[PDB]
Amino acid sequence: MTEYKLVVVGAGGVGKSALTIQLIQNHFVDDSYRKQVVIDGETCLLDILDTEGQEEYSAMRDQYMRTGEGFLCVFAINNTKSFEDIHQYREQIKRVKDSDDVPMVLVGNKCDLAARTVESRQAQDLARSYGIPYIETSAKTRQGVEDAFYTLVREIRQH
Ligand SMILES: Nc1nc2c(ncn2[C@@H]2O[C@H](COP(=O)(O)OP(=O)(O)NP(=O)(O)O)[C@@H](O)[C@H]2O)c(=O)[nH]1
Ligand SMILES: [Mg+2]
Repeated sequence: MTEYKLVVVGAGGVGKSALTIQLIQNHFVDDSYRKQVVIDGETCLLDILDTEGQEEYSAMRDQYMRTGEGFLCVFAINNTKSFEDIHQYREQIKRVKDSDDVPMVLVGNKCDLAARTVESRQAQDLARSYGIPYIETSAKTRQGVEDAFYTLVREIRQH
């Protein structure tokens, strides 16, 4: 069966681990993660690398990242700086993979929260300028969680 190596990147505290744990174990929180799912009738194995938001420079984090086939770029909708940093993570991904066209999905997490600081429209405009999908998610309520990982799989299938 096909294996997709997905990797979740973004600034610290945006919910990368929470999104991974909700998808894999189905509980909001507050190792290595693998799961066998069915996406558009196709049974497949998702292997998720959950990453740290800062790490100076490590050729081993670079090498581990380079193994990924698709990337969730996560910011948090009540963290304006996390949204401003998205560009840096896309640059790192491009660099690590030597490609300007890596399967990618922009993810605005914590959409259960009120008093957001980043409007949907800013992220949509950014994603549509990158030509990648934009999904809003909540690891608490689970809205969007499977949407973002499965959409990223679809970005890989259709690459
Ligand atoms: N309300 C709410 N809180 C969330 C959501 N996702 C994560 N959080 C909270 O935000 C905090 C950070 O989550 P975490 O998953 O650790 O983020 P991270 O990006 O993995 N952090 P790190 O980069 O340091 O590993 C936790 O308290 C977590 O419960 C969400 O969708 N909604
Ligand atoms: Mg984490």
